[PDB]
Amino acid sequence: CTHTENSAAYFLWPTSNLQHCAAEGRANYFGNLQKGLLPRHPGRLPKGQQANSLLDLMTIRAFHSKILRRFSLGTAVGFRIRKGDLTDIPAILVFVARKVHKKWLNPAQCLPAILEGPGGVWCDVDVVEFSYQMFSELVDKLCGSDECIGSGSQVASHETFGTLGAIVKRRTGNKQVGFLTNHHVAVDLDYPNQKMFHPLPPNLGPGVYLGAVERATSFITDDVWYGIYAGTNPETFVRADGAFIPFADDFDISTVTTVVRGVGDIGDVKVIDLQCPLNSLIGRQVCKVGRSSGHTTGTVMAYALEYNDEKGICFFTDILVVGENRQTFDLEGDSGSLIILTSQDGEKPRPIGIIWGGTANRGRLKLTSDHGPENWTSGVDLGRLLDRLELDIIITNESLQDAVQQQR
Amino acid sequence: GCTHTENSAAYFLWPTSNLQHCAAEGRANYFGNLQPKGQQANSLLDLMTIRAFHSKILRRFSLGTAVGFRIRKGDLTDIPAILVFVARKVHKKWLNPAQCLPAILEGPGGVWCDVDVVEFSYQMFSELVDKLCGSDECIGSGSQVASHETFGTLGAIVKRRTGNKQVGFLTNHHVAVDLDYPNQKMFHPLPPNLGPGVYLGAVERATSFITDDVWYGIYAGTNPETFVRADGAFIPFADDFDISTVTTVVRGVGDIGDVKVIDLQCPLNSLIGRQVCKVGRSSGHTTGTVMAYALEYNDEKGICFFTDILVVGENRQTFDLEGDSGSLIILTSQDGEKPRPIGIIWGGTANRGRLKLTSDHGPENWTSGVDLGRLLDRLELDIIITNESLQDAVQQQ
Amino acid sequence: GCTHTENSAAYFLWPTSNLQHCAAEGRANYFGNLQPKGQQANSLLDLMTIRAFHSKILRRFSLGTAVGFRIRKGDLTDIPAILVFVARKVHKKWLNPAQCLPAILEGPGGVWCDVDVVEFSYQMFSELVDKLCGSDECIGSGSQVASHETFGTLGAIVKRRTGNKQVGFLTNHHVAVDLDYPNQKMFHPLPPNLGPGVYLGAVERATSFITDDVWYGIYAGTNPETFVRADGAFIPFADDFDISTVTTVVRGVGDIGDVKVIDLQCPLNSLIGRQVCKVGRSSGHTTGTVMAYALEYNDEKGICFFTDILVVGENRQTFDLEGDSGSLIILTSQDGEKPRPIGIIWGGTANRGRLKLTSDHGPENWTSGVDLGRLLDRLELDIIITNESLQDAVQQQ
Amino acid sequence: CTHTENSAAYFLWPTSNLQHCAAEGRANYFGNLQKGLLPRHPGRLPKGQQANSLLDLMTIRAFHSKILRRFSLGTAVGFRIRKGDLTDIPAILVFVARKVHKKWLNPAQCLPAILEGPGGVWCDVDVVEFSYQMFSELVDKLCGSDECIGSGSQVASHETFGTLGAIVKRRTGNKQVGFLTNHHVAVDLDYPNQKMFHPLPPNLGPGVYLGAVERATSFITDDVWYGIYAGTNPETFVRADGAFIPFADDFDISTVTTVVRGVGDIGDVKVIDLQCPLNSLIGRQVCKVGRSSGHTTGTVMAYALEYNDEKGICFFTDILVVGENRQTFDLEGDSGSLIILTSQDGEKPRPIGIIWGGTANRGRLKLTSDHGPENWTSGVDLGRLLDRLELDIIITNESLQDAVQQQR
Ligand SMILES: Nc1ncnc2c1ncn2[C@@H]1O[C@H](COP(=O)(O)OP(=O)(O)OP(=O)(O)O)[C@@H](O)[C@H]1O
Ligand SMILES: Nc1ncnc2c1ncn2[C@@H]1O[C@H](COP(=O)(O)OP(=O)(O)OP(=O)(O)O)[C@@H](O)[C@H]1O
Ligand SMILES: Nc1ncnc2c1ncn2[C@@H]1O[C@H](COP(=O)(O)OP(=O)(O)OP(=O)(O)O)[C@@H](O)[C@H]1O
Ligand SMILES: Nc1ncnc2c1ncn2[C@@H]1O[C@H](COP(=O)(O)OP(=O)(O)OP(=O)(O)O)[C@@H](O)[C@H]1O
Ligand SMILES: [Mg+2]
Ligand SMILES: [Mg+2]
Ligand SMILES: [Mg+2]
Ligand SMILES: [Mg+2]
Repeated sequence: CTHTENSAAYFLWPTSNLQHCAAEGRANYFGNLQKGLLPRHPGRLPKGQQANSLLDLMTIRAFHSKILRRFSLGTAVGFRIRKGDLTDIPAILVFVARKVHKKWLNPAQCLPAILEGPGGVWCDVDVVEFSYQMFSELVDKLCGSDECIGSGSQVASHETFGTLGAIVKRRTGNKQVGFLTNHHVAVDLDYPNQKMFHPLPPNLGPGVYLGAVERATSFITDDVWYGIYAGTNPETFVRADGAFIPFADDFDISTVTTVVRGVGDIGDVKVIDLQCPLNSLIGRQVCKVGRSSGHTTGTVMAYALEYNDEKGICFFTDILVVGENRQTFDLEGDSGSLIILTSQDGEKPRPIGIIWGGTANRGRLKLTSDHGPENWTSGVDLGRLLDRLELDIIITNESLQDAVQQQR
Repeated sequence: GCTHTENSAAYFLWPTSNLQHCAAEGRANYFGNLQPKGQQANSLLDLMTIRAFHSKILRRFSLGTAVGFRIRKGDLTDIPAILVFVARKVHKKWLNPAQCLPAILEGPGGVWCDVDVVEFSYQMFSELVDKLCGSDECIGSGSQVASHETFGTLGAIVKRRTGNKQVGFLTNHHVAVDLDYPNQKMFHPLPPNLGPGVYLGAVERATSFITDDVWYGIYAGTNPETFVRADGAFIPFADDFDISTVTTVVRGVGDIGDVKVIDLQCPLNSLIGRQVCKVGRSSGHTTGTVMAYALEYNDEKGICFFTDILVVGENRQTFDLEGDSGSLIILTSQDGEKPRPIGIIWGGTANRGRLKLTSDHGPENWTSGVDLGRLLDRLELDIIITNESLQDAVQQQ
Repeated sequence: GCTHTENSAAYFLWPTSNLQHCAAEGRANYFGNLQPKGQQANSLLDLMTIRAFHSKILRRFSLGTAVGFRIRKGDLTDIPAILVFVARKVHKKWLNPAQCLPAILEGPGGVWCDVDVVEFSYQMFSELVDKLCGSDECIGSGSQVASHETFGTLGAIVKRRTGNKQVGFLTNHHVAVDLDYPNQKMFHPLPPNLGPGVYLGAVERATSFITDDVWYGIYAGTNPETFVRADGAFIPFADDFDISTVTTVVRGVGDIGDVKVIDLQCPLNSLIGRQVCKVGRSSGHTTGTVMAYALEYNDEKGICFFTDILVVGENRQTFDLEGDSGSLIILTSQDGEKPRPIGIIWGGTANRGRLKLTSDHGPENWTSGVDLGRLLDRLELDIIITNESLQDAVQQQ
Repeated sequence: CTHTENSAAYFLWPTSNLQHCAAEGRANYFGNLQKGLLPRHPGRLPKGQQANSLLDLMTIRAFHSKILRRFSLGTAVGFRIRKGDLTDIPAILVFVARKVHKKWLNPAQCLPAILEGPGGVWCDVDVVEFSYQMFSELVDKLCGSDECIGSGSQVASHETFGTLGAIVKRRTGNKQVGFLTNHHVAVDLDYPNQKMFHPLPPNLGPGVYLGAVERATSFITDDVWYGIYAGTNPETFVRADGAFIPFADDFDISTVTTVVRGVGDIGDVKVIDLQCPLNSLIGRQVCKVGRSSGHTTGTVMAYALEYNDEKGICFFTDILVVGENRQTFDLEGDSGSLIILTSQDGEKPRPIGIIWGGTANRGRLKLTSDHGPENWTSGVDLGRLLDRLELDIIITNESLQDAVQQQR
C-alpha cells in the first residue's frame, strides 16, 4: 500500500473534566458569578436587560440550575410556550413529569415566572409537561428502489440501520469523500470493523458495500462544544453523536447525489451562533428526509436540552424538534437524517442538525388539553459536529466530482 | 402524644361466618323447604329468588347469571328475566334437552319470569380530563387519586358515621392499596416518585368480599360460600390537608342528590334500563345503561362471587377505561330531579368482559359497579353532597 | 340461623396513627430533647436507645443496623454492640472519615456501647419430616399447613383471649393468606386441588405491620414512619375438626414451657447468643444461635422496617428452608428447664439474606423471627402448652 | 425404480372405539361382569382364588376402576410395596399425590386393603405416592466415538435425538432391514420426511444418513394391544410408541452390530404373557443402554399403568421401571433404549421393552422416609410393539448378514 492507515480498534475516553484544575476552572467561573451577583429589587425588571440570545438564556439557566432541576426532569432554552403556542418571549423551559395547578405545590416546588441572572440579564421561566414505517414512493427509493445514494438513504451495519445524513469530505489527511451518519447506527462494539451497506448487509439481504466507519464521536464536554460552561456539574457532556464513513475504494461515487430527495438542492450548513437573536433558530420550521418516515416537517422548540441521570453526569442534546400538525417528526430508523430549515425567502433550504434519535433521545410532550401528547425528536448541532469531525458538507454534484479528484 | 386513637397496625379480618355448620345448614334448610299464570316477577327480589332456587340447572351449561329484562335482537325489553350468560350462543338444533335453557322459570310461591340467553365473557383527552388529572384548583369526584403504583378516580366525599367521624373520600380497593407497603398513602394526582402532587391521606379501612346474606339480606344462591365483590376503600383526609379545596359537585354533572338505595322490592324499571353517567379520570364523562343486577361468578373456584351492577355504554362506546376505577355511577336526571348516585365502578379491565348484542357489530365492553348504598353501610360512611354539609362534617370530626 | 357472631367480610385496617402531626411531633420532640466511662449498655433497651439516637449517621453509609454483641473474627463476643450491616466490608484505608464507622458510640445519659461492622445482604427427608407432612396421627407444631397455593408450618396451638375465645393455631401471614380468594381456608397437609388432607379451618384475623412504639413500647428510630414486620395469622379450628387429634407437644423437642417474653431491660445475654431450635415442615429439627435483635430495613422505601430476631444456624448449616415459615423459635434447655418459645419464623427465602462471618467460608444464611410474646399480644392469643389445658380451652370456647 | 413405494405423508387416526357397536361391546362386557357379581361375605377370602397373573390383576382393576380412580392419580398392577420393598403379594397399585395417615381421610377416600373381582378372584390394594448427561467411554462410543452402530447409539432427526433400540427386519413386503426407535424421537410433523442420522443431522454437525422413518404407531386401543378390555372407558388407548427406520440403500450395514454394548449378546424378545405368574416380570432386574445415561440398572415395579387426563380418554403405558440404588434409570435422550432382563441363570439377557421416556411418561415416586423421591421410567411392551409394526429382532451378526441378503 501507499500510505499507512490505522489498523486497530482504538478508544479514547474523556478524562479532562476529571482533572482538579478543570473542575476548578468551572467552579471558579460560577464562584465569580455568585460573588458579584447583587440581585435586583423585589420588583421590576428593565427591558434592555432582557435576554436576547441562546447564550443569554443558557447562562441564566446554568447559574440557577440547582433550584431549576430540584423538582424537574430537565431544562432547555427557547421561547415561552403559552396555551400550546410559542410566544416571542425568551425563556428557560422547565420539563416536569406533569403540569399541575399551583395549589398542589408548596412554594419550593412552584417555579418562578422570571429569573434574573448575572449582570442583570433576565428571562421568563416556562413549565412544559414532558417525558422520555411509512409507505410511499419516496420511502421505497430511500430503502433501495432508487438508482442513487444520497441523504435519506438507508444505511445498515450488520445489526442496526439508519439514515445517511450528508455527503461530506475530510478537511485533513487523505481528505476522503464519504458520508455522515450518527454513531449508534453505524457502530457495534462486538465487531472490529464497522462496515456499512445500502440497503442491507449481506447476512440480511442485498446491498452494496459503502465503506467502513473511520472515526466517530459520542460525548464531548460542554465547554469544548458550546464554548461556555453550560452547567455547574464538573462532568457535563454533549451527546455529539456522529460517524464518518469514507466511501470504499471500489464504490462508485457516480451513484451518489448531493440532492435531498423530497426537498431539492440544499445550501451550506447554517451554524448556530449562540449570540444572534433567538428567532433565527427557535420556532423555525424544519424538515427531514429519513428512511423510516420519509419526508416530515417540524418546529424547533428549544436548544441545549439538559438531562441529569444516574451518576452526577449532566448530558446535553442540542436541538429539540416537534412534528407539525400533531404528526411525529421521526421514527426509529430515521437516526442520522439531516434537519433542514425550510426556505423562508426562496433561499436554498439549509441544514442545521442531524437526528440523534436513540437510547433516550425521543419522548413525549404535552401542548394542548384537547389532544394527546406529542413525540419530540433530538438533533445534534451540525456546524459543531462537522467541526469536531473535521468535515465539510458537499452540496452540489459538481463540487462532489471536484472533491473526488482532489482526494489524496 | 396524641388526643384521639387510630389505626397503628395493618390488620386483616377474613370472613368465616359462612363456614359454620349452622350457617350453611340454615341456607340449605331455606332452599330445601321451598322444594304459568303465576303473578310474574315484578322486582329484583322476585327475580333473584327464582334464579337462586334454579341456580343448579342454570349454572350447569352456562358462564353465569344475572337479573333484569330480556334482551331481544340486542334491544332491552321490559320483560322481567333472568339473564343466562354463555360462552357462545348456538342454535337450539345443536343442544341436547339438558343443555337448552328454558324460556320461562317458575319459582317459589308461583312467581315466574322469563329466561334470556346472552353471549358473554369475563386514553381520552379533554379539558375536563385535564382538570381531573391535576389542572383544577379543587379536588372532588372524578379527580385522579394515586397510590405509589396504581391510579384511579375519587368516587365521593364521605364522612365516617362512627369513631373519629373523619372526613375523607371513597374510592376502589386496589386503586388505593399496595400490599408491598405498610401504609396506603394516596396523592393527587401522582405520588412523589412519579411527579408533583398533594398528599391526600392514607387508606384507613377497606373491604373486598362480603357474604351475600349480609350484603343483600337474602340468600342469593345455594352455594354455602357465596360472596359479593365489594371492593371499596376509605381515605380520611390528612391532618394538614386543606379541605377548603374540596368540592362536593360532580364536575360535568353538577350537584348530586343523596345516594339512591337499591331496594330489592321496588319495580324493576326503577333500576334496570335506567340511563347512567360517570365522570372518571381516564374517559371523562360517559353515558351508559344499567343492563343487569346481581351477576354471578364462573371462575371455577367452587365459590360463588356476585357483582351488583352491569353497565354497557351507549352508542356502542365504552363506558369506562382503566383508571376510571372508583368513579361514581350516577342516574341521569329524568324529570328535573338532581342526578343521584347508585354505584361505584369496580376497576376490572385487566381482562375485560364483553357481551355480544347484535350480529353486525363486535362484542361490547361492560362495566361492573358496586352497590353504593350497601357499600356505604358496610364501611359506615355517609356521603356529603353540598359544600355547606362538608363544612359541618369537618367541624364535627 | 346461628348463635354467636363472627366475620362475614374480608375487611382490612391500615395504620394511620403515625401520619398524625402530633404523633410525629412527639417522636421528634423526644429525640430533639435528648440532644467513655459512661455506665456501658447492659440491655436491649440500652442498645436500641443508642442506635435510635445515632441512626442518621449510622444509616448514611450502611444497609441497616441491629443490636447485640460484637462479632470479631466471625465469633460472637460478650461485648454489647450495635451491629452495622454493610454491602461489603472494606479496609479503613479506603473510607473517608464520614464513611468510617466508629468503634464506640455514647448515647443519651452517657450510656455507651461498641459499634461492629458485618457484611450483609437481604428439601430434607426424614421420618420426622414425613410425620409433619401428613404421616403422623396428630397435628401440632411443625405440621405442614397449606393454603390453595402456599405451604408452611403450624407454629403453636393457641386460643383467642377475647370474643369467641376459639381454639386454633398460629402461623405466618402469606403461608396462610391468598389475596385472590375471599376466604383463607387451610388444610393439612394439602388443599384438595393438590392432594388429600383434612380441612383445618380458615384464617380469621392476621396482622402484617405494626408501629414501633406500639410494638416495642419505645421509639426504635427517628423516622416518623417506622414499622415492625409482624406477619402472623390466626386460624380457628373448623367446627367439624376433631381437636382430640391435636397435640401441644413439639415433636423432636418435647413439652415446651410458656412463651418467654423478650424484656428489653433484662441482660443482653439472656437473649443474644442463646441457642435456639425449630421444628419445621421442610428442614425438620435444626439448631441455631440468636445473633441480633431489632434489625432495621434498607429497602429504599423512605420507611423504616424492623425485624425482631436474627438467627444463624449452627455448624454453617441453614437454620430454615422455604416452607419452614411459621415454625416456633424455641430456646433450648440449658439447666433442665423446659424449652421455651421466643419467636416464630418469618418466611422470607424468596430472596434470602446472607451474612459473611469468616474469610475461609462463603456467606451464611440468616433467618428472621418475629417476637412471639409481642405477636401473641397484638393478636390477643394465649398459647396452649399442655393437652389438659387444651381440653379446657375447647370446653370454654 | 423397480417397485412402488408410498410417496405421501399419510395419517390414519383411530375411529373404531367411536362406533356405537364398539363402545357397546365394552359396555356389554362390564355389564356382564356386574350382572353376575354376587360379592362374597363381609369377611374371609379363599387362597385358591387369589390373583396369580397380570390378567387377574388387570381385570380386578378394570372392574373397580370408578372407585379406584375417584381419589387417585393412576393405577398399575404388580406386587404390594410395603415399607419401600416389593412383597410377593399380588396387588393393584394406587398412585396418590401424597400418602397420608388414615385419620386425615374420610372413609370414601381411604382405599381398601383388599378388592374382590368377578369370579371371586381377589387381590391386595397398595398405596404409592407418585407424580408425573453422563461421561464415560461407553457414552462417548454411543454418541459417535464408536466405529459401529447398534443398540444404544444416538439417532437424531433434525430436531430431537434419541437412542436406537434394536436391529430389526420387516416381516412383510420388502422385508427391509432397519432399526426400531421410539416414534417421538424419530418424527416431526413440520417435515414431509423423517430422516435419521448418527450421530447428528447435517444442520447440527457430522453424521451419516441412516434412513428415514417408514411407519410409526403412537396410540393403539387396549383391546387390540392387550387382548382384553383394560378399563371401562370407551376411549382407552395404549401409548404404543414405536418407529421403524429401514436402513438407507447406500448405508453400509456392515457397520451395524447386534451386540448391546455394556451388556453383550442378547436373546430373543421375551413376550409378556398376561397369564403366567407375576414374578416372571414384576420385581425383575432390568438394564438399559442409552445415549444419555449409558448403562443403568433398574427394577420392573408394575405393569399397565393407567392415566386419565383432559377428556374422557384413558391412556395405558406397559412397563414401569425404577432405577436401582436410588440412581435414575434414564434421562431425556434415552428414549428408545431397549429394556433388557438381566441374566438370572446365565442365559443371554432378553429384551422386554423399549423406553417411552417422553411427554408425561417420566415422573417421581416415594418409597422410603429417609430419602427423597425417585425417578420412574416408562417402557412399551416390546413383543406387542414388534407385532403391531410387523418386525422381527435380529440378535446375531450372522443373522443380520442373512437378513440383508434376503431383502427383496
Ligand atoms: N414544579 C412544578 N411542577 C408542575 N407544575 C408546575 C410546577 N411549577 C409550576 N407549575 C405549574 O405551571 C404553571 C406555570 O406554567 P407556565 O410557565 O407554562 O405558564 P404560561 O406559559 O404563562 O401558560 P401555559 O400554562 O398555558 O403554558 C403554574 O401556574 C403551575 O400550575
Ligand atoms: N346452554 C345454552 N348455550 C348456548 N346457547 C343456548 C343455550 N340454551 C339456549 N341457547 C340458545 O339461546 C336461544 C334463546 O335465546 P334468548 O332467550 O335470548 O331468545 P330471545 O330473547 O327471544 O331472542 P334473541 O336471541 O334475539 O335474544 C335458544 O333458542 C338457543 O338457540
Ligand atoms: N461504612 C463502612 N463500610 C464498610 N466497611 C466499613 C465501614 N466502616 C468501617 N468499615 C470497616 O469495618 C472495620 C470495623 O470492623 P469491626 O467493627 O467488625 O471490627 P472488629 O469486630 O474488631 O473485627 P472483625 O473485622 O474481625 O469483626 C473498619 O476497620 C473498616 O475496615
Ligand atoms: N386416598 C388416599 N390418599 C392418600 N393416602 C391414602 C389413601 N388411602 C389410603 N391412604 C394411606 O395409605 C395407607 C395404606 O398404604 P399401603 O396400602 O401401601 O400399606 P402397606 O403396603 O401395608 O404399607 P406401606 O405404607 O409401608 O407401603 C393407609 O393406611 C393410609 O394411611
Ligand atoms: Mg407555558
Ligand atoms: Mg334474548
Ligand atoms: Mg466485628
Ligand atoms: Mg404399601
